[PDB]
Amino acid sequence: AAQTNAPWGLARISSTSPGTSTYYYDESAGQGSCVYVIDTGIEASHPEFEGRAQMVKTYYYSSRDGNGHGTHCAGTVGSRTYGVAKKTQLFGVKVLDDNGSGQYSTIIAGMDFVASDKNNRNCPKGVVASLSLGGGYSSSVNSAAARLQSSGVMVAVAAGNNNADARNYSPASEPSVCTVGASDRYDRRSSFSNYGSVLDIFGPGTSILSTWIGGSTRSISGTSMATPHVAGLAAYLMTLGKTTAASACRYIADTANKGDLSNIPFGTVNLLAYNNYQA
Repeated sequence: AAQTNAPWGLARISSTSPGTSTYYYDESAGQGSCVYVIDTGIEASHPEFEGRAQMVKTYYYSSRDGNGHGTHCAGTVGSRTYGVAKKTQLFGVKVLDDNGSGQYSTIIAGMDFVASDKNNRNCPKGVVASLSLGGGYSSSVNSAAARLQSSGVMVAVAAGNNNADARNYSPASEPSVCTVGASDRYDRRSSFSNYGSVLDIFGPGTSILSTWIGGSTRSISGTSMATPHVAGLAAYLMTLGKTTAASACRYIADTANKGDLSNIPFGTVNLLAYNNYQA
């Protein structure tokens, strides 16, 4: 299939070269997969989700995304226009309050919830979690991400926006999950993107257009924006039978665009998420 005039990140993840505007993807589109967006929530009513999004858990007085961040990332995972995996099921897990912050304990609880909640859901193609959040290093936060991954969920987390080594951040520094750096539309590492050996993969992260609350749209930058690209790509590749939850991160790394990014410090992978789609 082809989405013309797609946001630059969707185009990028289906192209070997920057600057294109068409998103090429297999029509299966992640149908049969599920992606938990662990974030400020999801405005499930946004038309762009075509009813494929729902709130499943909140850690605050409301399930409403009163911030936008989580609606934005769900949109990049799976909205009709802004989404990588345009037929996936989205489940919202509100671990961040409307100011976008959440205690470590709450984020850990949210991941343990997904590990269990997926057994109540129909996801024949597999289960992804997209974690656009982070804080300082935390062994317990890391372990939570590792459990979620162990439980059979492809976990993707943001490297963090500190222009620093991601080893000092969690869950970015958990080895067993897919830690995602940000690139911009000129195939430069995003100026804010963390880096380091713990990074597994880069995705579009700078000026990413997606859904916003109020049924609106906006463009935001952050590794938190690159993360849902990789999660949607995993859900897409899982639906296509090309990889599994346990292997999707490595599979995406293996099949990535290699060496195309600039300002990747030595010791950090130079790999850009790519769907290798062929009409």
